[PDB]
Amino acid sequence: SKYVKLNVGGSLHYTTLRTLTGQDTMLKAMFSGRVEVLTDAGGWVLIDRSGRHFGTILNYLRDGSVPLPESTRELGELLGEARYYLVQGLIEDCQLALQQKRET
Ligand SMILES: [Cl-]
Repeated sequence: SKYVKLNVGGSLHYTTLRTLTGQDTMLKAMFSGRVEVLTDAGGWVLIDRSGRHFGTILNYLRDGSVPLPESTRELGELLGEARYYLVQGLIEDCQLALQQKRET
């Protein structure tokens, strides 16, 4: 029940530590002391990424699955972040959803 507050490109998020370390992701690396992380005076963990889909990322780490968006752009936007945070399961789902739109 240890909590964490993240500032993802101006997007403010509150989440638990277990969620951030529940899967083998780059976020798990941050909150286990394997990579240098920057924090402001407010105690917010700063991340230089768009937080547009970050809530969706947290849902995947938390629940293990999430309903994906419909448009090819948003799937692309989500896929980009899933790749940045190294969330293997979500990247695959986004890839399958994208190839399904290509058919056709
Ligand atoms: Cl579309």
